Amino acid sequence: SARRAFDLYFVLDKSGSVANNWIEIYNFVQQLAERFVSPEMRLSFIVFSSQATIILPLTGDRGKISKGLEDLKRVSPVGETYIHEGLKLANEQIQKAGGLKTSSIIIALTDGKLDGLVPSYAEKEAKISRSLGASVYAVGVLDFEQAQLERIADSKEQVFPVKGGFQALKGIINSIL
Ligand SMILES: [Cl-]
Ligand SMILES: [Mg+2]
Repeated sequence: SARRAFDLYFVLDKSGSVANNWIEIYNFVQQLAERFVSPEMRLSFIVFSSQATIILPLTGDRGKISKGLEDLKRVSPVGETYIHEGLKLANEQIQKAGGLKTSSIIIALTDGKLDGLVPSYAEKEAKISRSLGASVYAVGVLDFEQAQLERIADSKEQVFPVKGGFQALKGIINSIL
């Protein structure tokens, strides 16, 4: 089919710094998983704090997606911000699904407040994402670090604030196309 199939990987920050704004991260994902969820699309739900976890493996089944959203709702944000581990679990599923032979999109929800080695590990891991043929988007939360999100996303054009709401979602939907 001329219609391009898309694999969407949500890499969600569940650290302590976003604990009071976790509803904003869930709302964005819940809105995106229904407003722009055409057939032949597949989604994955990944969260990260001090450890990364695949809450929803890559699937297009509407039932498992719905149950993945229910699991995101019960998430208790706490811990460090190891976004490279979250990106790494997306890269593992991308390579498994076919790597360069897939059309994979990574959407990271975070405040970009990284510490220690995570800035370099996150930038390196995102380059692995781009080497696998994936397009990386960064959706900033709270008073997010714009410069940090630009060094992770493909460009400043792929960095958007979550406060933009439906307009920001639409901008990301039009950007994916
Ligand atoms: Cl934190
Ligand atoms: Mg954080």
